[PDB]
Amino acid sequence: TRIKKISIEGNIAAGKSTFVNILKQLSEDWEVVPEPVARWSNVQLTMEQKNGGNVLQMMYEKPERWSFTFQTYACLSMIRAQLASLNGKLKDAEKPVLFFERSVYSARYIFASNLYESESMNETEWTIYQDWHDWMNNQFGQSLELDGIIYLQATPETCLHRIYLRGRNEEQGIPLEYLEKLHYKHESWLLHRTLKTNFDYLQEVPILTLDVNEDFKDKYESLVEKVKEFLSTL
Amino acid sequence: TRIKKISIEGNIAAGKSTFVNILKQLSEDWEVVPEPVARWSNVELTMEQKNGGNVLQMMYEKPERWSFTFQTYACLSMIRAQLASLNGKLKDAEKPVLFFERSVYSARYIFASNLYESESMNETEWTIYQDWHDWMNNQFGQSLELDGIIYLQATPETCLHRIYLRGRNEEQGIPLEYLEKLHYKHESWLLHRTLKTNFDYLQEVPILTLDVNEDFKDKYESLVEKVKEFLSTL
Ligand SMILES: O=c1ccn([C@@H]2O[C@H](COP(=O)(O)OP(=O)(O)O)[C@@H](O)[C@H]2O)c(=O)[nH]1
Ligand SMILES: O=c1ccn([C@@H]2O[C@H](COP(=O)(O)OP(=O)(O)O)[C@@H](O)[C@H]2O)c(=O)[nH]1
Ligand SMILES: Cc1cn([C@@H]2C[C@@H](O)[C@H](CO)O2)c(=O)[nH]c1=O
Ligand SMILES: Cc1cn([C@@H]2C[C@@H](O)[C@H](CO)O2)c(=O)[nH]c1=O
Repeated sequence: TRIKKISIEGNIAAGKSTFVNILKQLSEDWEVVPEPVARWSNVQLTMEQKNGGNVLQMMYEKPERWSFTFQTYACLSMIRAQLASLNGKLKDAEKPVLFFERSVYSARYIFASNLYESESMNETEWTIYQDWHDWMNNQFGQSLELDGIIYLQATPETCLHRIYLRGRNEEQGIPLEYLEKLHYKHESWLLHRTLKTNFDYLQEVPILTLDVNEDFKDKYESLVEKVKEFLSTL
Repeated sequence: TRIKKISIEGNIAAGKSTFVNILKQLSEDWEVVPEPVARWSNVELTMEQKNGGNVLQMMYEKPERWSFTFQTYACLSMIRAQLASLNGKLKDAEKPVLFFERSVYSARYIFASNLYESESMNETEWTIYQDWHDWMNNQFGQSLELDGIIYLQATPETCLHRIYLRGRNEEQGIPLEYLEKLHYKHESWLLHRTLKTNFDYLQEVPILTLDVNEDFKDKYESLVEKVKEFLSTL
């Protein structure tokens, strides 16, 4: 595909959304697909939004009951939104790039996995979920396949302070220990590459790692210089 | 696709499995897609049989916990089996017909809808399922639109007797009233055609209704004859 798909990965509150919104305004050839759940949190009634708010809340409230339904619905929504941009926007750009906020791979290997490990999914649920993921991406994950990943690396402490700054009410109870786990998985996947997945191409996929421990809100030029560099090599 | 697609629909124990297996043998040009969920009940490997067998058994003990999960996997199981058969055979057939045991339509508008109406999925589970169902079918199931439907129509009382004939343990407690609901559901969809769906073409699909109250296992020729005539119109 002429559209380059680039995913932006990283822990809770690392600055993935902040970084994606930065990128979007820098190039007519650059488009972004935000992740689904972020929209689910705010208020100020589309169907995905009603479902999404409700299931978000049930998850927070009773994880061992709703993890499966939540993760399945998050992935559907993400896939449908990624496929929709990939089919709709960017059409007359000469070097078009679609940046995904997270990806189906991180959804399964970071989030869905920690849920199985947390006992929030039972064995049957985990394996139903992986099977669905498998079949459905081996139909669709192909036009979805990534040309590269960008890893936004912040420490848990950094990430915890940023949950605080964001101040989203239901998140203020997430403890350090939880982010240390998600941290470890990201490093396992994107740094040490010791993580094994079904998707064989992912082992060779180019990765750019950006340390984002320092606020980059009004000082992000150097990061972007790094991204443009990375993009010219795929 | 060059292959004609015909669903076999009917209340529980109306005889769909039975007929499908008769139809199988009749022509080299006729192939069948079995409905994933009976193989789940009986007592060797398969990850889907293992998953489905657990999910079905969990369904039986606590439907309000497991209905949404069961229905998702049942429906995934269906699309993949109907897509696999669509791809893998009747390539050398002069007059190819693939018979689907049940359909993604009955699974949703008959059975899932029943689970909701019985309070085994809440509104979000049901709204999520419907969203998921539309998309799983729109994006993946476009080659599975039906050319026809064959309705094996039997009285709630035929099916109760047939459930008693089949002697599946779990199923023996099934009441007539459950069957009547499901029967009226079938009647509205396929006879009256008052059941409105989210699938435009379906309102237009030709429907053959067959009386299967009289045993047909050793005496199926007039039934097959009506099938052969029906098919000729399409
Ligand atoms: O360099 C940064 C990165 C982000 N944030 C803040 O950290 C919070 C969470 O960031 P974001 O929503 O981007 O995190 P994500 O969950 O998308 O990774 C937000 O209030 C940001 O404004 C910040 O102040 N400086
Ligand atoms: O004409 C018939 C149809 C079937 N049955 C029996 O009735 C039960 C219900 O049949 P089937 O499994 O085909 O029903 P379905 O798949 O519709 O639930 C089974 O034990 C069949 O062997 C029968 O004795 N005569
Ligand atoms: C994005 C995502 C988040 N989570 C959890 C649930 C979310 O409330 C929180 C960050 O938004 O992390 C998952 O379990 N799976 C996911 O796919
Ligand atoms: C085939 C099927 C069966 N069922 C239920 C599940 C079982 O409790 C019973 C079969 O004996 O019917 C569904 O809810 N949906 C289905 O699609």
